[PDB]
Amino acid sequence: HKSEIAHRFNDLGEENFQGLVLIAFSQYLQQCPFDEHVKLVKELTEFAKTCVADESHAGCDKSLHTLFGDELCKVATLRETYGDMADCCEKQEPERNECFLKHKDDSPDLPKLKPEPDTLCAEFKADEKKFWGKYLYEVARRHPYFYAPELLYYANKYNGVFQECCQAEDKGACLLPKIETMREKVLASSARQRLRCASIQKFGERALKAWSVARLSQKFPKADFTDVTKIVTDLTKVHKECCHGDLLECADDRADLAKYICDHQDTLSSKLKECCDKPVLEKSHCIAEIDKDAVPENLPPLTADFAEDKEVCKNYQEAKDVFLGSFLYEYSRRHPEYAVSVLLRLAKEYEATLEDCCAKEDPHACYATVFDKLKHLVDEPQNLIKKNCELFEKHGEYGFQNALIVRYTRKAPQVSTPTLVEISRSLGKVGTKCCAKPESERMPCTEDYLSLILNRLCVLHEKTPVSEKVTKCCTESLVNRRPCFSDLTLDETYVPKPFDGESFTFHADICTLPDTEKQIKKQTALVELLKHKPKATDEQLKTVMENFVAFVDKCCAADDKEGCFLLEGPKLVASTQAALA
Ligand code: PRO
Ligand code: PRO
Repeated sequence: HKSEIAHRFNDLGEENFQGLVLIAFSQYLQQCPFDEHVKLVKELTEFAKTCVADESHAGCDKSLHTLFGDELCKVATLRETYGDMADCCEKQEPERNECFLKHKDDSPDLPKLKPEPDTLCAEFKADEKKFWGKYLYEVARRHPYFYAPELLYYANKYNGVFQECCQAEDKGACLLPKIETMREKVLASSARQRLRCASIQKFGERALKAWSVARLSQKFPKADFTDVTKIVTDLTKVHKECCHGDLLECADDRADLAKYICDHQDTLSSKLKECCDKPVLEKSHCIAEIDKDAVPENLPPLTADFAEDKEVCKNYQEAKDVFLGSFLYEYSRRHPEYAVSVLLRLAKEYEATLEDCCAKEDPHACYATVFDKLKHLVDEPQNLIKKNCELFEKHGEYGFQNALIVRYTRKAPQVSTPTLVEISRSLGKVGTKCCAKPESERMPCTEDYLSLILNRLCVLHEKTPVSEKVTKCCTESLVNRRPCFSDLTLDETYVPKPFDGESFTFHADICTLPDTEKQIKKQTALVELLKHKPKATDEQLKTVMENFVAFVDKCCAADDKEGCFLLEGPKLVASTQAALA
């Protein structure tokens, strides 16, 4: 189209248009305040509108990378706030856009948000619009790769929370669960996009194509390899656009593809029609989290075409990727009960087998027992799952998190305490999310969550790396990632660097803090505990813990509280090191 900025503006409409641009500024300039971004955003909103009314106008044919970038440039505090990011502005497109993206901070250390029901309802009634885009600021800046069309849907679900709720009699009781459920779903969607972008970047497009193949085949097991491949081809393009910070394109192509899929409903899945009349964003979200359709009844056994045919090697040498793309679709549309990562890992084994049989005298011999060999690859990861859930059953989440602290602290004690804690506290939650569903959802569940939390870890680590073992697992095949991390053992090499003089001691804030912060506080002790003596007994650990709990209990029940903590504090530091040797 002859003016892009305005091509897009009619394409999306003033609201989602302004959404998207604010998301783009807030992911560029994570540290600039929200009124700053509110301005940069109406200037390009005005200018856009101009290119709607006089398309030949001065500057309308420009690209968005020059248009956006042109405004990052009139943010005078780029040195102060982002260092050499202001050097970015000096450069020409496409380098200035190359450079701005570098400065994306995956771990921005801004204040966690404590939702206060009366302040938020007051903010909401006072300014609906500013409230909405405030939610877009907050999430987007803490989550610089958040899926932009998806963000806009959640801002919409968010404000509609403050719509149902601020009204009601007990405001808090109405708000607080709903915004907490929504907060979990948001974080989840944030990790999954973050997984996509780090796949595109550390591992090549194709690698991501496999994921969308097996996952999309599981959802629409009644559609073509052709058809599937077609969507996966537009999906990949959307997803690429976002991660590159081309949000407008992104949402627009996600719009088209959703049209497209809703157009081909029966060819794909009975389920689509539910989704197919909701407006663009509720439509796009519904389709993406859409239910697994059921496999058609009379499909032939995988064994014919991949294990008994005698043209299996020939096929496999003429068109490897195709044959293995087709195996992946074929295997996938058939086992909705398997973790996407597991399938790929099955795909890979199948491959390495053919790579070995197809060179024998009798390949058909060597390879006709493949699917059996593959049925057993699933049962060991199942082993871990179930063991990890029992552990969670007998201990409950907080207990289970503390076991994961212990384990993983030992694996990688050079990793930072915040990271071991966040990572360990989320591995705890998977216990809650998954352990209870019927197994036909369980394994996908657990492995879904695993992949997102490991990829979280990997993204923090590559920012400031401190474990070779860690960098390895992060940096080989995604498909081997949980394996590698599950196989890690204590760094028999790590020194108990003392972390001494700097000591970890409590104060009376723990009395007042919401239950999770107390946990974080305690867990950070657990970690630093282990960092200082990596060999320490399970029971050793367990008694030391039983004491902090005694210690805070006594001290949160005293009338003067910090006074207690300043008094009996030292004696826990003595009590503990002798416990330790
Ligand atoms: O929220 C809205 O709908 C207004 C109109 C477009 C930009 N903001
Ligand atoms: O997209 C992929 O290929 C990786 C491997 C399994 C999990 N996801």
